[PDB]
Amino acid sequence: TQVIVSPNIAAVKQGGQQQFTAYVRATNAKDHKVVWSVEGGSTGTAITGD
Amino acid sequence: TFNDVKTSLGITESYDIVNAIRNSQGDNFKSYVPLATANNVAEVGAGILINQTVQNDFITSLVDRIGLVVIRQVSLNNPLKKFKKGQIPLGRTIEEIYTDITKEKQYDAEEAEQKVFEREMPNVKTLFHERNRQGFYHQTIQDDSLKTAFVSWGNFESFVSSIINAIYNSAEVDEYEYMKLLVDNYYSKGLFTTVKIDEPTSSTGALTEFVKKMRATARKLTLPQGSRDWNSMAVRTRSYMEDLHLIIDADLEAELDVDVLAKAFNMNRTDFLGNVTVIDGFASTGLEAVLVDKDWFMVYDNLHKMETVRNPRGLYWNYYYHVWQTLSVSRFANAVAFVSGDVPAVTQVIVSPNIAAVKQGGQQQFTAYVRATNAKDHKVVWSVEGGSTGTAITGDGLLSVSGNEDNQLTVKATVDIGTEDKPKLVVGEAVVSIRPNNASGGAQA
Amino acid sequence: TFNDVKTSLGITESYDIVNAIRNSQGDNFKSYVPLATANNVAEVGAG
Amino acid sequence: DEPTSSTGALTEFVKKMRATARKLTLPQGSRDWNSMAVRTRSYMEDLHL
Repeated sequence: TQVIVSPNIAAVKQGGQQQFTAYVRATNAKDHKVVWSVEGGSTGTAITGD
Repeated sequence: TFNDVKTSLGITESYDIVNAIRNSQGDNFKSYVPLATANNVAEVGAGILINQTVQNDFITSLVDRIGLVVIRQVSLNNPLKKFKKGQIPLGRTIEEIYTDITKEKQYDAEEAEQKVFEREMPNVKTLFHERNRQGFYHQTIQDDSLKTAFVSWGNFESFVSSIINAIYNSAEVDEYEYMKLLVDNYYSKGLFTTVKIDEPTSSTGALTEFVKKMRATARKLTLPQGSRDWNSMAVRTRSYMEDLHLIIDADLEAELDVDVLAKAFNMNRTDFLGNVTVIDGFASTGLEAVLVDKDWFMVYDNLHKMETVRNPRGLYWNYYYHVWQTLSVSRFANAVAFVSGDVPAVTQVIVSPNIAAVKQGGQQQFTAYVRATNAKDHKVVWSVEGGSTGTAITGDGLLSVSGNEDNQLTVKATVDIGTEDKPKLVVGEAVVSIRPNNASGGAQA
Repeated sequence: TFNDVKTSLGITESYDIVNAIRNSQGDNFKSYVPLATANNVAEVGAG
Repeated sequence: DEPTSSTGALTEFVKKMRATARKLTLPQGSRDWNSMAVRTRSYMEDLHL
């Protein structure tokens, strides 16, 4: 029903990096794949998954 | 320092409350039609994640000014703190020694001529608990940059104080959560004595299906002759019923409390035996609850140090909170796993002395207990790893160390649940080393 | 007298709780990701 | 029947034992209930379920 990406706000240095984590609201007894993405970046600036 | 923030950030509308429905109802949402500002509430009523400088409605270029700051604050506690056995200063490992019973011999006077000084060593299991957890908690308080975000002395000390308790709640949560790993570890390893609770082989009327099993198996742990089959070492231990602690899912306590305890004229005949501690439920799949002795937990403290340092160039404090612990689990204590979902047939195979020092040309008897759910009596295949042509094991686990080895052997007890696949082998193992023998050299016959 | 041995001795395990913790970013295990020393608890703690 | 089958087979098992324990601990005992068919009797404090 909801995916909660946890920190919700980052002020990352140019060049530096940041850890994110996503809480998935499974309403049933399963596990669901998370796909991470970054839109609006330059050439580079990727999120690795995870 | 933001822009273009949509106000619908993490929002997955399962339905749009307005445009799908309230404008178009003819139905159950009719009680919201006489409200007129229902669309202003449906826009920003669930909270707003990112603040926006909203100008005033009547006078633009007047900023709308946050006008109440509440500071939420919670204190977390470890419910499992009563499973700790104190502090270990000056030492790293723990030695846990358990002698158990032996097998009787038949009275025979003819064989007693040569066996008066025959030496039959006791069955002793030993168990070592290393210091595991050595971690610290890191926390900065820039006292000077935070005075920006407050205009009240009073919200500034009600925010600095929460970062203090943020350390003391972080430590107490992982102290809850490390001890909850030891259950999910021990089950993953196959070391829990699996008992199904949600397989009612009976007819209808199985509301108390789990209560009759968790009061029988709770009684079986306390029979004065003891039992072999509740430890992961397969030793004949015993519980005294005052030390039986039952860490239970919160989903499962209400199954007891509703389906059993109401409509119970005599609740002492249907309470769970032993002390009951509710957790939220375990990480493991199908694992509902776990019944253990008080001795099953080998949790110990080593440090609790709060240190601090000041940075004069960054105008801040670091806070370091070191918690060092010895987080361990007695394999000698009874520990029963009340599980629900479908399980393997064999969860553990226990090879009996677990270690040995057998001289070249000597021999050693081995026994494999098989922790099996429903008793298909799985056949055991013995094996030796790391030997030469000489050393072999046969039949009911009788090792024959060759005269020509010096290698540290691995004795296996292979049980195959599986079928035409990459099959399911349940292999228990033991370690045999070898003393050298001056066995007169050369050749024979 | 014993000179080299693994510490997972004898243990035949259903699921491995190192790949259960790390390789499930989904659910049921995310409470154990913020543990720092979870390797030396999960691969020792049984004894 | 089988004392796991239903809650009726549980109850009937509770019926047959309070019946049998009374039959044992009647005075004027029976030649039933032992393997020599001795007319013995028993006492309630002596019965052990």
